[PDB]
Amino acid sequence: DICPASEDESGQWKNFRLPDFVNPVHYDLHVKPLLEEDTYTGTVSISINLSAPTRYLWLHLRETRITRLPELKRPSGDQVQVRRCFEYKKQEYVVVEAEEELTPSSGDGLYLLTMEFAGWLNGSLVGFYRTTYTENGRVKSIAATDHEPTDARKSFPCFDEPNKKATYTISITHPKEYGALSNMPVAKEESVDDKWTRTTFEKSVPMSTYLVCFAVHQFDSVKRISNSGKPLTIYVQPEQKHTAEYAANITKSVFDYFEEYFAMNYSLPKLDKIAIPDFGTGAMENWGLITYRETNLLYDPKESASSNQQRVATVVAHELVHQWFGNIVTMDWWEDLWLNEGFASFFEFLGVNHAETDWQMRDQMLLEDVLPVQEDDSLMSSHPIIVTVTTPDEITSVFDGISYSKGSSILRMLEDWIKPENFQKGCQMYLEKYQFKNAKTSDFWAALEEASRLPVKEVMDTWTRQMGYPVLNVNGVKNITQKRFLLDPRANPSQPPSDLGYTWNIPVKWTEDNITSSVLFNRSEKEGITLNSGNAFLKINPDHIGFYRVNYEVATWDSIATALSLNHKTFSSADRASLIDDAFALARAQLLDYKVALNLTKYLKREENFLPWQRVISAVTYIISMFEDDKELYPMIEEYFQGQVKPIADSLGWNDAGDHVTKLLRSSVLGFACKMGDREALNNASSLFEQWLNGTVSLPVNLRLLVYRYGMQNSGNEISWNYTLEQYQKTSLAQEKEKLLYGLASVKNVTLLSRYLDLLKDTNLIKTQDVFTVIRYISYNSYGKNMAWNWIQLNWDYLVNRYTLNNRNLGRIVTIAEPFNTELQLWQMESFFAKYPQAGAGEKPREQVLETVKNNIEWLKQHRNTIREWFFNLL
Ligand SMILES: *[C@@H]1O[C@H](CO)[C@@H](O[C@@H]2O[C@H](CO)[C@@H](O[C@@H]3O[C@H](CO)[C@@H](O)[C@H](O)[C@H]3NC(C)=O)[C@H](O)[C@H]2NC(C)=O)[C@H](O)[C@H]1NC(C)=O
Ligand SMILES: *[C@@H]1O[C@H](CO)[C@@H](O[C@@H]2O[C@H](CO)[C@@H](O[C@@H]3O[C@H](CO)[C@@H](O)[C@H](O)[C@H]3NC(C)=O)[C@H](O)[C@H]2NC(C)=O)[C@H](O)[C@H]1NC(C)=O
Ligand SMILES: *[C@@H]1O[C@H](CO)[C@@H](O[C@@H]2O[C@H](CO)[C@@H](O)[C@H](O)[C@H]2NC(C)=O)[C@H](O)[C@H]1NC(C)=O
Ligand SMILES: *[C@@H]1O[C@H](CO)[C@@H](O[C@@H]2O[C@H](CO)[C@@H](O)[C@H](O)[C@H]2NC(C)=O)[C@H](O)[C@H]1NC(C)=O
Ligand SMILES: *[C@@H]1O[C@H](CO)[C@@H](O[C@@H]2O[C@H](CO)[C@@H](O)[C@H](O)[C@H]2NC(C)=O)[C@H](O)[C@H]1NC(C)=O
Ligand SMILES: *[C@@H]1O[C@H](CO)[C@@H](O[C@@H]2O[C@H](CO)[C@@H](O)[C@H](O)[C@H]2NC(C)=O)[C@H](O)[C@H]1NC(C)=O
Ligand SMILES: *[C@@H]1O[C@H](CO)[C@@H](O)[C@H](O)[C@H]1NC(C)=O
Ligand SMILES: *[C@@H]1O[C@H](CO)[C@@H](O)[C@H](O)[C@H]1NC(C)=O
Ligand SMILES: N[C@@H](CC(=O)O)C(=O)O
Ligand SMILES: [Ca+2]
Ligand SMILES: [Zn+2]
Repeated sequence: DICPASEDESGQWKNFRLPDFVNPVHYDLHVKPLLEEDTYTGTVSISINLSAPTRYLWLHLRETRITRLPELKRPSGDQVQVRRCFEYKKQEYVVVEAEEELTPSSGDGLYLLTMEFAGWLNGSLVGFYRTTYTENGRVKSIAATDHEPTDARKSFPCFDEPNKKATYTISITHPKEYGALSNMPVAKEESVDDKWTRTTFEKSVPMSTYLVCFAVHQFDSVKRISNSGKPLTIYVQPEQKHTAEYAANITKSVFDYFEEYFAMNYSLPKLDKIAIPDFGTGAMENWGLITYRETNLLYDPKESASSNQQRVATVVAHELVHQWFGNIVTMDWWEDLWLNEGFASFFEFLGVNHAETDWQMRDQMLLEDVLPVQEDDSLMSSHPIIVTVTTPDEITSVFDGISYSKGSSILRMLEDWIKPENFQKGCQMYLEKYQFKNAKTSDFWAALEEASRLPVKEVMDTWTRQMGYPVLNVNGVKNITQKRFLLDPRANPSQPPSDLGYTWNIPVKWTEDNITSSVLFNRSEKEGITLNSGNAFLKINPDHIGFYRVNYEVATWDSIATALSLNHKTFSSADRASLIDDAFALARAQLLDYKVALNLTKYLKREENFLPWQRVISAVTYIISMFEDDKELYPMIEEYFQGQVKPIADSLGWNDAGDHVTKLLRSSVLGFACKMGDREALNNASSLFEQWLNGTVSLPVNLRLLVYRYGMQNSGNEISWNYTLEQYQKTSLAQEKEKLLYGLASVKNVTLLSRYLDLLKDTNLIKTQDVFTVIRYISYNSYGKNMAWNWIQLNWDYLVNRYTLNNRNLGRIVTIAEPFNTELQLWQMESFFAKYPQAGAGEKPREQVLETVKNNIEWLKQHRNTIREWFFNLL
């Protein structure tokens, strides 16, 4: 109404990107929430460095409206006359037009633009919003922001681009019962009424809009002091105060470690962490005020699993890395997002490894990031690490496996190639150089090239400017050639077009005889290279350190199987996992006969290590799901793999004994036993479940999930379903809540699963943050695979309206269709996608799940008989 929408394209505001010549220096931001009303108002003053003649000034704004006609100042101080304001929806701009036009800011003086705005706190988990929780029977409120990537513009009008760094002084007018937090410490608190307080924070260092954060809360706090002498506090509900302790410990330890590792001081005087009762992502690295989902921050040693403990530790560490990589140095544009996320996903393992020494964290990188993303990046519908993005939906989409996991994986290879010491120093120099500014990928290579003198740009560009990765083909034990690895054998290996033509500069490592050698495999060695006393066995890619797969000659693979059966310890735990992972991926890709891959599983009755079991289970889970409906194959696969885990499942038992990694092993090994239908394992689950239903017995923390799942699956009924639902409401610990939701999703009852799906529309029962988690759990249920799939179709309009097409999690929900493997199911998917063709942030996931389902159909056609023969002949 005041700044009406206009379809006027005839200006520079038609461009997706902000202009080069308008730059913010300082933001004066004031917001006043009306918490009980779900509204807020605010005014913002922005100091602007103008570089070119313009009759129009524009910046980002979404949903939140301008309420007063904005006022502009010249660097001299004079009021500039304003003809009109208008909104341009297509690119999310509010544009104001001066009568006349004005000239560049020449000296130390700047233009000043102030605008008045009003927005909503309800119906959303982005921008500035309010949510509730219960304390001593009273409903309490908390308000916070969440901006990454393009949501700062919902909170307040701003230049919402990562490279438009400005300095911030924030103030909030709030009721006095509430405290206020932001990026910086409190500077002054002044009484407005005897009811309202105005909290003003001290000036920030230069930072990006997406990092700007404020909150209004009535939380308690657990406190720690760094070696720097700076306060590190975690804000937490009084009820949950005891569960903030562990996160407090890790923050201390990892904060102290990183400041020392990066040779650079944390740029702010304090650091705060807070978990919002309803929060849309895992966690957010808002400088000095890191926000969390409760499951990623709050941990109870008496109730939470080792899995949960590691998750809290890892996310906290991840969030800390960002204080350096992301906050101090930011990417210039979202195309270089991996400079934030890859680095965070890499250093997270070093952080936690320092804090928890016997967790074998560096090895766990293989399970968490490397091997899972080698599945992703073997699809045609992957994308290069450096990604072209032209809409907010494309921007948000690239917060994915590639940015995080592949980013992490190629740094891991890079570090090993370049040696840790030099990698460390190179990172420090980069951090020194671009501090409080923005960097491109090219800048990071040059920094490490200064630190090692190795050809970093030349080599790392191949891993970064094209999607995918190579398989090394072994000829004659010693000759290797490279070829792009694709899961679909029919796919065109040259597509989509790449300047580098899908050949890589591969840093290659191998183990001769406990002795390690290194070679860079050059791109232009078109006919391959030869690996430098006379040998009978070459172990290529030790600990799967390089982002590629190795395909040995079939005779070699045969010998590996035999060697595993004789003495499996001949290979390290990591090497076993890697060989198993490669073989099964190769078999999946029709590059190795399945009988050869399956032969590697024969030794398993003697396997006792975490890493090989995890990758075995990953590979079997896929094969088993492809044959779910096959009454001939399934029992045979079940019978075999049941026999292979039985010894380790029996050996570890149903009890929380041993170190961290052992406890993780027990979880997944007992789970697989249950999955494979081991009567004794299932009876343990039922027995414990029955006891838990008696309402006193606290289950062993690392067995709970399994007990809820397989207990409910095997002996669940309405009475125990209702009980479980009550328990979920009653527990304060989010980590327990999440397990109970999985339990509820496990019942073998269409009526009860139907009730559960209906609860998704009930915001008093299922939090907005948990809807997609629940749908995904239900999709795992043998009945619910189809129910969840059908429910998202029937309720698509509802979900879009509730979340918007810009919601990443909504975009991704179609991946519940991944297990599909028939032409009928593919037709359903295509029909539904054609009916709702506006995919938003779901565009990539749609492409990916379609490719996956097409692959599944082909896979069945190619491999059913082969796999059938192997099992039939064996049993
Ligand atoms: C939870 O799972 C446990 C397995 O991990 C079950 O314990 C097993 O019960 C079996 C039957 O009671 C035993 O089988 C016997 O095994 C011995 C070999 O040591 C054989 O001689 C026998 O053929 C066989 N049956 C006999 C002699 O009647 C297992 O030995 C036993 N223990 C282990 C460690 O595997 C639990 O019963 C199960 N708990 C619940 C509540 O179901
Ligand atoms: C690598 O995988 C190979 C291919 O499956 C294995 O070789 C197969 O072993 C089976 C014995 O376990 C044989 O299958 C069947 O054996 C029964 C005996 O009970 C006979 O009746 C069947 O006739 C026979 N099947 C067929 C089709 O003849 C196979 O003889 C054999 N397959 C081949 C092609 O030789 C290897 O053992 C395995 N290598 C390892 C573990 O190192
Ligand atoms: C938050 O609540 C407000 C007010 O209830 C919502 O705006 C209303 O939307 C309904 C239904 O579309 C209309 O009938 C009302 O006239 C609107 N009220 C006002 C004051 O404009 C708003 O949609 C909610 N915000 C979000 C983001 O969902
Ligand atoms: C956080 O750190 C403290 C100290 O570093 C951990 O140690 C506890 O306190 C005493 C003495 O400090 C130790 O002897 C005990 O082993 C610890 N527990 C108890 C109950 O006293 C503490 O465990 C850490 N908090 C966690 C992991 O949540
Ligand atoms: C799934 O759960 C429903 C709900 O408990 C079961 O239906 C109940 O059946 C009993 C008798 O067996 C009746 O007394 C209840 O009134 C029924 N409830 C409802 C809502 O109809 C149903 O039997 C279960 N189905 C399976 C296959 O186990
Ligand atoms: C289990 O929980 C449900 C939900 O609270 C119970 O209540 C019935 O639920 C149906 C819908 O599923 C409603 O239409 C009925 O009005 C509810 N009946 C009431 C409130 O009395 C259900 O009765 C519970 N069953 C058991 C065995 O505890
Ligand atoms: C950096 O940290 C050191 C050691 O903790 C401290 O003494 C110093 O004040 C800091 N220097 C700067 C420039 O921030
Ligand atoms: C491997 O490559 C080298 C040099 O190109 C050649 O001498 C040798 O014959 C090749 N083949 C095998 C099986 O070693
Ligand atoms: N940066 C966030 C993602 C987001 O909030 O969009 C995370 O890593 O959890
Ligand atoms: Ca966000
Ligand atoms: Zn991150």
